Amino acid sequence: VPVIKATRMPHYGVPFKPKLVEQRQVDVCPFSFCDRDKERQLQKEKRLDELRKDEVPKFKAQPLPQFDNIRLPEKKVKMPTQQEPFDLEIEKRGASKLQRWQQQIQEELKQQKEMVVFKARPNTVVHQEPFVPKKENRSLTESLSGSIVQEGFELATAKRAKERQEFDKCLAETEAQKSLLEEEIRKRREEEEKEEISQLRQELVHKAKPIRKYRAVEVKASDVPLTVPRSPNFSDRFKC
Repeated sequence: VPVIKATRMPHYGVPFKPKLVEQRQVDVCPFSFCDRDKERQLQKEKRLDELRKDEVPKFKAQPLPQFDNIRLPEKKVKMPTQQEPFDLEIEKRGASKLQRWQQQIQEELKQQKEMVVFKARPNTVVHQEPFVPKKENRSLTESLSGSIVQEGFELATAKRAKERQEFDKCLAETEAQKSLLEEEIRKRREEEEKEEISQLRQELVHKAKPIRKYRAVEVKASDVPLTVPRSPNFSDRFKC
């Protein structure tokens, strides 16, 4: 079944892709934060803190950490990922490709910027990708709580000033609802065109190795562009 409820261990090197992340439905997919971060733990946790560069998000992206979140040790990629563009969290490849990473995990979301920002300070680990509270969304204090200094959905420092009255206290949690869901799901409620944008419009997101990322045929997925698995140490494409 396409369910997260993933075991803790290296993200890209934890159960990868049964198919879809936990639900595959904005109504029964918590990346909400009334009190459902607890299941969501899995997604948030893995790359953030210690791997504090640019959150490879709490995946509302492709399935439970399949390729996403921390780094991939050479002794953990015992089993291969199923279907993905990149499994570039990969110490070789990936972490190097990590600059290129920014395009796919970002671009499926309209907003994008220098992610090897939003984790280099106190709670700036809540960009519209890692977005949840608790110890991280302490607000947007005074000197260095990490306002999202980068923009989070809106929630960068200075991008408080005009917005503050309707913004923070009232809209910020509802802001959070549109946030994370908007990223990779990119749907909100209607318009499936918003989804499958990662491949289709311009986003020559990863020119890596030709990926039949051409999900326009086995559109039966989720949050991930139906991408053929990236090849590891085989020159021949993983297809054959």
